[PDB]
Amino acid sequence: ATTAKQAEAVEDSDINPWTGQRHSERYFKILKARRKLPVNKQRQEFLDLYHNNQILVFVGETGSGKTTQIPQYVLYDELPHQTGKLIACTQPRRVAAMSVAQRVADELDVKLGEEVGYSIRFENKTSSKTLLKYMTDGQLLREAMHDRDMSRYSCIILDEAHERTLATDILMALLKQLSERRKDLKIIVMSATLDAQKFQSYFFNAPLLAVPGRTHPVEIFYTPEAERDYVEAAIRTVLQIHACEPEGDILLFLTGEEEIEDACRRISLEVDEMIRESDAGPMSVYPLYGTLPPHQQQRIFEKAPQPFRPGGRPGRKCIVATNIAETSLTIDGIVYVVDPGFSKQKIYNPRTRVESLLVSPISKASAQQRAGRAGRTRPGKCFRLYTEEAFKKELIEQTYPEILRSNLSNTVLELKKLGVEDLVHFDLMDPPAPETMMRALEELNYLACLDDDGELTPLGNLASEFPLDPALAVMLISSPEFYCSNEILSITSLLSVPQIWVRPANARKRADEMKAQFAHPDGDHLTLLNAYHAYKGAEARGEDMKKWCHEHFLSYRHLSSADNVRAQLKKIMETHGIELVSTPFHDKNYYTNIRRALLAGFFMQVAMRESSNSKVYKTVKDEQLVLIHPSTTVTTPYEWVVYNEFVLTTKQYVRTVTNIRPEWLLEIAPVYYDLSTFQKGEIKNALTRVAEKIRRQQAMKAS
Ligand SMILES: Nc1ncnc2c1ncn2[C@@H]1O[C@H](COP(=O)(O)OP(=O)(O)O)[C@@H](O)[C@H]1O
Ligand code: BEF
Ligand SMILES: [Cl-]
Ligand SMILES: [Cl-]
Ligand SMILES: [Cl-]
Ligand SMILES: [Cl-]
Ligand SMILES: [Mg+2]
Repeated sequence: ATTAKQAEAVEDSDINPWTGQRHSERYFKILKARRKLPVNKQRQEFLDLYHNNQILVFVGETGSGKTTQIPQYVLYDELPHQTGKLIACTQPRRVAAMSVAQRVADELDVKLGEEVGYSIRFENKTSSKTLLKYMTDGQLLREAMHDRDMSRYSCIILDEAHERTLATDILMALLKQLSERRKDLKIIVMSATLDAQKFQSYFFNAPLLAVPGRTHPVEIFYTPEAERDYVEAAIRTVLQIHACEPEGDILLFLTGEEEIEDACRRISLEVDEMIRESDAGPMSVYPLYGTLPPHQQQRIFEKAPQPFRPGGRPGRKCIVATNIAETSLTIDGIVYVVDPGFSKQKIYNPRTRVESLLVSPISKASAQQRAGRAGRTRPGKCFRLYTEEAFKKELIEQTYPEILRSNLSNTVLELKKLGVEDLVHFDLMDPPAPETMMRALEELNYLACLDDDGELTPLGNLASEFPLDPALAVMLISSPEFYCSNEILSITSLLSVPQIWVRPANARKRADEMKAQFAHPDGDHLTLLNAYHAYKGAEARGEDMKKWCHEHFLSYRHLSSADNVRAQLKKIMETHGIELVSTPFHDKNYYTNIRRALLAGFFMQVAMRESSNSKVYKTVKDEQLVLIHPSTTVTTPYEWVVYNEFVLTTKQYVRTVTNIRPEWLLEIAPVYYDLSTFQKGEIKNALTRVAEKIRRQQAMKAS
């Protein structure tokens, strides 16, 4: 009922309608600038759509005014309805939510934390006055876990929806479901780099509002030939920009903390050289990555240094960041973007059930976002450190959905916590294949994380609290019953990261020698345990651990990761009251306890020797024929083994293997190894003979 014209008349008022205070002069300067933005040209057109459709897809160039202006339009449109509900707008990163919340607070001439606020994990900058809240996807999902209808919100705006992250996809599915339940909820989906028709079609053929035009141009430059060392090329480019180009700050995208710190060091040294030798201007260098404290991350916004003298070469700021700065941000002063074209992206190893990070080429959408960090408040330039043909033909359009690159059992437990009942038909934008989902559900049911009705069990609920493959979580939770929760804590942590063994082709012998120091003849899990213990022991002596790992042919990266994970898991166990126990090393049962404890998590990954006449084993699951992997430390594999990994190469192997006793299977997983209903075959026969041996032995003793 209220038009863009009426709203504009209210915005022009001397009085702030939200607070009753006089509007400041800064407010009016900002308003004057705001009304020149592309999106403004279609405000009414937006309102119309917003009025006549529950869900709409909104696309417009980077910097066109989506994130700052659309929620304010909605704000002016919504609150006469007296609903007492909020408008939510989700950003990919916390620094983005905070930054844009401060900006919009400025635009509305209110205090941040009051009428405009933000919500991120560990910090809720909102109050009773809050009408518009910027938050992360994850935060909104965490709220959705306690409020399935999301009753606090009248409108939810999924920003940067092109980022197919786990949180984004799950949110989109939940919201698509909820839109059928709540007709008083509005949903806006927006991005500059979106597959519009895909998203429209997904949201019940929602309408599209497409806004043309850029505030400022961004000139794109490509390299004439490919260059392998992207770090050196990036540093060289930054230095050349500082030496030759006019005033303007630089945003360089790199892939990780260590790389970024090293690059910052090198850049700073070279800059010092240029200064003392060639009258170059000063340049401040800011690292930016996720493990930095958020308020320390906000340091990237401070002003570049002044020139050394009047008429001197410009002072400059250089931000060296991960894709934490790829979207959403307006860093005023930025003129140059340097895009090497790489980022750390999640991969999932289905044989080891391990999620890790791999430096990979970015998508076209990501490149466009990165470039879009410039051309917001002034013209910009983007130096892509790759050829135009490599952009046009080698880069994928959109990054593959994270849900298809993640541990699906984990995701399933999370979805159960979110109130999702039918997972087989859960309408994701890009669902895993029905068989993959069925496999996850099957495994979780056997692990007793889901009951036979498919409902979450207390064990499943507790397991979901751990950043682990659910089998590992169940193993850890169960470990106090085997009197070895410290060792299982360690082993779980190690099994949550990639292989720690390093075996270069030119030094394999030496590698083997070092590995021999940790080798346990009864199990690879125990060898892992030993390696970790040696690592911590060397660390306690105060040794250089990068050096130590290098000389022992162990991965410092993965061991360090596992150590951090262990700390986290320990904290969680202590929070939920799980006992942290160790059996004295010289106890007769010390190793048998641990070997038994493995079966609480891996009773479904067990293999039986076919004959004494051969070295072939058959897996309990799917009856596969395998060999024990030749990298094992198990010198004489038992008739029964537990294994971590199925390996398919020239031959079929099981890798990371520990000797077990068959009676342990019947004791520890009696429901799975229920012989009255177990599959007929040689494995069932062997287990039947084991059970009968135990029975005969007990009947005789009882007599
Ligand atoms: N913190 C800020 N400082 C200065 N100008 C800003 C700031 N945030 C936004 N702007 C101006 O408003 C424009 C729109 O920003 P935004 O709404 O974030 O665009 P989009 O979400 O479409 O990328 C920017 O291009 C810039 O001109
Ligand atoms: F599309 Be914008 F840069 F958030
Ligand atoms: Cl974040
Ligand atoms: Cl967060
Ligand atoms: Cl600094
Ligand atoms: Cl990061
Ligand atoms: Mg935006």
